[PDB]
Amino acid sequence: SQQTRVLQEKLRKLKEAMLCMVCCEEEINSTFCPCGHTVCCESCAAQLQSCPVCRSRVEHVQHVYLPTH
Amino acid sequence: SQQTRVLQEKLRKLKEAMLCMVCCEEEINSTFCPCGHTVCCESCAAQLQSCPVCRSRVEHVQHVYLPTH
Ligand SMILES: Cn1ccc(C(=O)NC[C@@H]2CCCO2)n1
Ligand SMILES: Cn1ccc(C(=O)NC[C@@H]2CCCO2)n1
Ligand SMILES: Cn1ccc(C(=O)NC[C@@H]2CCCO2)n1
Ligand SMILES: [Zn+2]
Ligand SMILES: [Zn+2]
Ligand SMILES: [Zn+2]
Ligand SMILES: [Zn+2]
Repeated sequence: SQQTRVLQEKLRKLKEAMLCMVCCEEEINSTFCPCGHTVCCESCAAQLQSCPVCRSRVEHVQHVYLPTH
Repeated sequence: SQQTRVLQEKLRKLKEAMLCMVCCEEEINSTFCPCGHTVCCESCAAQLQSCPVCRSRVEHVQHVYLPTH
């Protein structure tokens, strides 16, 4: 029904929000520290000097294990 | 249809996986460092000396800003 299409769209949008903002292909699993923005996969987070969201200096990257993974 | 019910169940399970594993009421927004398990809201994470998934000592809690929030 039309309700099935509405739920499919909500599911798709939630799943897309869990994907890396740089490559759009891999799951987010890395946090820029200390700012806390958690928006990249490990490969994309590895060479960034500053956060792509807030421009804060990246002191290090923390790997995250999420129950949605 | 029956697919509306199946999609409603998938959406609910994905949303539940984003909720704190301890209080079951607030969104996950905190990482236990250094292990990386990201399973709690800030209130439950502040009260735990050991990670509830792997039992490693919590050296500190990193707040995470996620696009799914
Ligand atoms: C971050 N974001 C939003 C939407 C998408 C997306 O549709 N990406 C396409 C690829 C194809 C294989 C994995 O997703 N990514
Ligand atoms: C008979 N039954 C048991 C569970 C459901 C169900 O989840 N229905 C889908 C709902 C209706 C509102 C849109 O999603 N139906
Ligand atoms: C972690 N988790 C799994 C399922 C649930 C759950 O159903 N929680 C109930 C509360 C009521 C207000 C917010 O969710 N939580
Ligand atoms: Zn990436
Ligand atoms: Zn940032
Ligand atoms: Zn909690
Ligand atoms: Zn742990």
